[PDB]
Amino acid sequence: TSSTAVGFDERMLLHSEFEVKAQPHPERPDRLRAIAASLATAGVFPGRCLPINAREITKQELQMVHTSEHVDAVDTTSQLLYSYFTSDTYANEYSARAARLAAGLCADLATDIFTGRVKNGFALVRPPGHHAGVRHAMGFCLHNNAAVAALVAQAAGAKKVLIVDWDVHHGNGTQEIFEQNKSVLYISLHRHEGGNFYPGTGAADEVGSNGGEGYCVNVPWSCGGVGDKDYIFAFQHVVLPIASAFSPDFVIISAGFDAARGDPLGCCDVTPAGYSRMTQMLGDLCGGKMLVILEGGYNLRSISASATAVIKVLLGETPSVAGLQTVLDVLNIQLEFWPSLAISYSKLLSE
Amino acid sequence: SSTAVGFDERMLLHSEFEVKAQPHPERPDRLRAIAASLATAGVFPGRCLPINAREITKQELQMVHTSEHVDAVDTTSQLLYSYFTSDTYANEYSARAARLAAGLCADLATDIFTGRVKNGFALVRPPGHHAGVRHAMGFCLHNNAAVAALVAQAAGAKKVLIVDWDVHHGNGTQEIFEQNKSVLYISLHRHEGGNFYPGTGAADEVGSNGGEGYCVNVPWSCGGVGDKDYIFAFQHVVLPIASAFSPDFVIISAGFDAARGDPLGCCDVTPAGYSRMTQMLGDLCGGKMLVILEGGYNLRSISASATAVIKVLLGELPIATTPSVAGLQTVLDVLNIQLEFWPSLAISYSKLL
Amino acid sequence: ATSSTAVGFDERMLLHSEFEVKAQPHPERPDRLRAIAASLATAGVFPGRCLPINAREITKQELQMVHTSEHVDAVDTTSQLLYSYFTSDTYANEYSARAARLAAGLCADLATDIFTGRVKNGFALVRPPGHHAGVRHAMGFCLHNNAAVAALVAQAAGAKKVLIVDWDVHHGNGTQEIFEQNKSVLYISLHRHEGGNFYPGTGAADEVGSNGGEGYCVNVPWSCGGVGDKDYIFAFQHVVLPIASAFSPDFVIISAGFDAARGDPLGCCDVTPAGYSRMTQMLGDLCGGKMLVILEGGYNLRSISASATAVIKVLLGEATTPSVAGLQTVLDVLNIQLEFWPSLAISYSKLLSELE
Amino acid sequence: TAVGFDERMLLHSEFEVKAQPHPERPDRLRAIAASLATAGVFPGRCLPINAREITKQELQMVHTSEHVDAVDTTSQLLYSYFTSDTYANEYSARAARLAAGLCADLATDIFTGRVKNGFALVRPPGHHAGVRHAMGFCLHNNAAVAALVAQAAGAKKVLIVDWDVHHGNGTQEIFEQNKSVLYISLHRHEGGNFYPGTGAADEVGSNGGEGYCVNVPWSCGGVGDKDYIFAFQHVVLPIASAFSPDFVIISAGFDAARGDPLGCCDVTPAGYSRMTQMLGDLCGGKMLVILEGGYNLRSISASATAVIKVLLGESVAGLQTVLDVLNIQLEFWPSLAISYSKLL
Ligand SMILES: [K+]
Ligand SMILES: [K+]
Ligand SMILES: [K+]
Ligand SMILES: [K+]
Ligand SMILES: [Zn+2]
Ligand SMILES: [Zn+2]
Ligand SMILES: [Zn+2]
Ligand SMILES: [Zn+2]
Repeated sequence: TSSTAVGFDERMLLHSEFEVKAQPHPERPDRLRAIAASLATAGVFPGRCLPINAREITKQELQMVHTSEHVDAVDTTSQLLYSYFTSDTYANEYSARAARLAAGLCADLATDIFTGRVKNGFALVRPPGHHAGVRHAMGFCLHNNAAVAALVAQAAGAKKVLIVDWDVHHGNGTQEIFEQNKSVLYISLHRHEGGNFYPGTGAADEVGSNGGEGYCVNVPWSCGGVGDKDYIFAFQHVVLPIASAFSPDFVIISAGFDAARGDPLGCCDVTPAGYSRMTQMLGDLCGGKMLVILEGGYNLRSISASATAVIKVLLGETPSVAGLQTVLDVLNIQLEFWPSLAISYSKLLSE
Repeated sequence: SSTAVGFDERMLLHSEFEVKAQPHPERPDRLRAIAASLATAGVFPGRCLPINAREITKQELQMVHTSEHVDAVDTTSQLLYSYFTSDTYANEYSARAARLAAGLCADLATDIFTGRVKNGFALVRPPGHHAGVRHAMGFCLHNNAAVAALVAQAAGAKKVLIVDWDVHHGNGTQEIFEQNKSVLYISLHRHEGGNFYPGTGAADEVGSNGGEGYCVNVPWSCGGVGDKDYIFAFQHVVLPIASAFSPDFVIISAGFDAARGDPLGCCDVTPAGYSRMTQMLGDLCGGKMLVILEGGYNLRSISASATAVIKVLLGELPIATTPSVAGLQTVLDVLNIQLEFWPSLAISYSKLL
Repeated sequence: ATSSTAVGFDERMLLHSEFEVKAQPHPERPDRLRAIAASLATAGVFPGRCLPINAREITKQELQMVHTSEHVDAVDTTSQLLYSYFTSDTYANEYSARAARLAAGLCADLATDIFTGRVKNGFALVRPPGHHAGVRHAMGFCLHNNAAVAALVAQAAGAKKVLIVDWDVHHGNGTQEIFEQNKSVLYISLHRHEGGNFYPGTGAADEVGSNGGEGYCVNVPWSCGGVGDKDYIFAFQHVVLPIASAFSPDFVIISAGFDAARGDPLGCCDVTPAGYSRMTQMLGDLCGGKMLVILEGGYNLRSISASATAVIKVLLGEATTPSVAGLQTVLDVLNIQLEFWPSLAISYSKLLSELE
Repeated sequence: TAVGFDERMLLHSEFEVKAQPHPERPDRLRAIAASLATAGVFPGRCLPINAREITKQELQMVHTSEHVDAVDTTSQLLYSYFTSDTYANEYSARAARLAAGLCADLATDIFTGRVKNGFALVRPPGHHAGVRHAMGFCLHNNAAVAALVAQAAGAKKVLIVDWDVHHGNGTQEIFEQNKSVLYISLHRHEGGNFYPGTGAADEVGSNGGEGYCVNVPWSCGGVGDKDYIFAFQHVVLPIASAFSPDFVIISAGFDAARGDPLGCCDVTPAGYSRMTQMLGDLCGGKMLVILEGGYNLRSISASATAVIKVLLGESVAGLQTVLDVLNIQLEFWPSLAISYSKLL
């Protein structure tokens, strides 16, 4: 009831690119191995954290998010030697089961957390999810785990779900899924560089559409490598004020760790202290009840320390000019939708 | 009365996407080169009827393949690229290309058998004869020849002949018809005791249960086989057994990779050899036959060989009369095995000069 | 013998071959050495205008200057299997480990004898090739990185600055990986690239090295196929030789693939023996003709025999306008490498002085 | 009754689909686990053991270090072949380590009385792997590893009964000189032309262990239930009774079954089940049964289930073969005259 659960299963290590290559793919089984070994050594998991049984998600639960076409396509890759949905998104014959285990782990953690069987949880899962849209696998992602968790939670009775995506890349897949949706609030912080950073989506004025306006909040950095001070600042002035006004029943963190110091893809500078602080800050919205789902993150040392710092928080254990400009531009846009941001607006204006 | 040619430019879209050190030999230029050479010869378009190209249906493919196999192939249209085996690729256009290739074969068989046209040539890719009941392999997605055979039977053909002169044994075709006697499968191919791809099709792989003797494998033991050995095997094995079978419908799996200059087959069949082989089979069903493209990887060789074959389908120095020692021994080994199922060969087999 | 050319060769390198029956033969095959050796014998070049050198298997200690212990153990273990695959295109049979070790051994001993002056220069007639093998992995038909081994062996024998020029039509992703952070080794590679749609996909013009290695990997990537002599000569005049002259190496290695040759089925380019001759002679300027030439790729038997004989004649002492695509490649490389080789400003001005 | 199983042994397979697909394939374990599931056990009546990877120290009681190192370096390759017909992929080394670890942990538990008996439902098979060679689809010799692990737990005398349709040339080679292990093999032999062409009738042990390898080489194909039970009551059980073993291992292949495409013999689940009951007389039904070959999916599911039930509760050409064995073996087994007399 007050415990932290970790969702993990070794069959997700079977998803990998087919052979060794001149340029090996950064999304690789060692990511989970390195985190799992560092949680073992710390006594965090196994140990202080509870395991949950790993279940393959059902097609019916996936179709709350994805078309039946996309689910069948992913499943059928199990009969091919290897395949690519896009140039950067691979599958082997074991990838469909891995993806069903990642989504099933997220689904069950989301149910367990929201209905109060456990306090909070970390889905230590592969492949990542937040670039998978309604009908397209891309950006290393096969099914959108975070969006599945949100809809499993809603189905269990959550009216308002918040997703915070601190992966260094914009969650184009998640935003597409909840574009016209206002029972889910999507907040993403990500490198953008005027749209030159992959995937080039998620400009600050991409606020949702057609009745969902205001419920997609993009905080897009104009450069790297952004450090802790800019994330905490954006959390104090954008994330927390909007999240508090929205008042969610359920909180999902899309925790990519590719914004960490040392990541070869993100080239940003967030420390474990930064991830720790952001986790604590989000805890005060739902009294420490939250589902943390692994997305990106590619330096084994960096993601091991950052994931350990985050799970320890689950257990209860002055910005740059670029950062100011991003927050300023976000509040200019979101003020029309979140009037309570005026208070934060006047505090920002005082530098 | 006329000759039909089945063709569609959308089969040109199937190609190997992944960057590989060695370029794949099964490539769109194969069809381009043949189409271009037929156009300048004035044969197609021009003298042949260009039938309408239709995608085959799953239900038609399933009288040969499993439902799982058909869904696997169809799903690759949703992937940038994929592999069924390490040498058998697909890109997002491959499923349509394979449906068109099988669909052209299906409709040519129907039109040829029912008399709408006299004969036809399926200018198609990917090839077909390596795909089995369950699996795509050896560059092949669906088995076009097997599909045309079963479509012909559904239209009333009671006895179908498939003669496969691709340099490789059609393991897929034999696996489909291994236990059938309503289809006679005759394959000539380099074999070298199993050391030539794909390693199947020894002289004694004859069929099973209902089907002993309805798979006839003519396996060469070496690799420079020329026209004289092919004509000799045709005179003494193929035509005698096919005539005893007496088919209602004739299919040629016409690979041209035993042709002089082919880099994979390294044999020495010339356009005169392919021409003469087509004429000989033409005397079985009054010139009515479906010729289906399988392999063949040298652009000049397949162009010259496909034109010669099609000119024979249109009504049009000798090949030597003595076979090589290796060719003669191959024919002896085949007759020794097949005489038990085709007693009519005792006539032939007193070839003992 | 100190003014002689040596040729390293051993018939046990011919036993490495593909055992599995495939529809398509593997282009990396024993006939490659056989054709070159027969052609050198016919031309009176070897034997015996050239000296042989005793073949010796490289040691694990020497290979570990470049490769991990586990990669060396992995390659060696293939000698206990009927056949094996490191990747789908990189095979082994029970003789491969010894063959790879002989190839590196010959390169190591040639590099030692050349740099210390026992012989003037040399040609390593070896297989399997090397420049796709990384610190950790065999791939691209290569088991160990022969050229990287020669470079570190020459460094252990006193060479401070080593130049590797790689004119194989493929980019040497493995050599670049090994020396990515190194500046005591300058790696220059010309290769077809086409924006990454050519194997192995690596080696864009802006991949210049990292950490203190910045500027010490120089990639000349062709945007198209069919590249001929005039583009290679043009890129040597304005990119290769200027940078190599500024670096000023104590030891020169040529990763000599001949798969850019006219007739090669894997490169589909058009370099002639005359182009390989001229590129060898130009590189002779840097070093009084003291260089080690190491066979990498090259798959058409007639083309590799002609080109290898022509190159070895130059070791023995024996069109000026680029394509449009060739000019563009050289311009993009100059624009990148100016940050690290400011003396390319001189070559830039000379280049502009000719049109069009 | 325990059952050793782990789904990571399903990862061992050939690299890609081929014209001639390999008969030793993960489906073999999938068919048995299914037929067991429907009649639950399994799972149900039988205990499940935790799967441990055998260690090198245990494997080296049986195999050379040369062999053990070759097998697990294949996890660093895309795919490999030890011989024409013995493949490995990236996962083969772990699968073979799990199969041996399962057999070893059953052998310790069954002998030390922690359970009456057990079935090791394992892939790849073992009985053709010798001291130095992976061959005949086999990477590590599971039966041999179980016998030596049993002895290390104080079992002084171990019997291995091998009714796979092929001779266990690997097992015999490991134990050719040992008399502490009794190896009895029933196999098709046809004068040395049935794979692997070893295991003639006159091929008893050597030299310290002559008479401790007992080969029953069938004349022909189509061997049926009658011949096998005939040889069990005139050869196996007599020689086994004189031996008096502490631990009994069955190398249970099922490629002598009705419909198998490699054996082409006619044994039925009746024969397998009664063969199992007969050996249960010794040691009171305390056996470790280890899956070897058997390639027709429904036959091996039938026969394996027949066998596991028993552990819970529940002629002319074959004639000469038996007397051929008795002529040879009675010199090393005097008690055989009692069974020889019955012929008659
Ligand atoms: K994000
Ligand atoms: K054929
Ligand atoms: K190069
Ligand atoms: K046996
Ligand atoms: Zn990311
Ligand atoms: Zn072919
Ligand atoms: Zn090359
Ligand atoms: Zn067996």
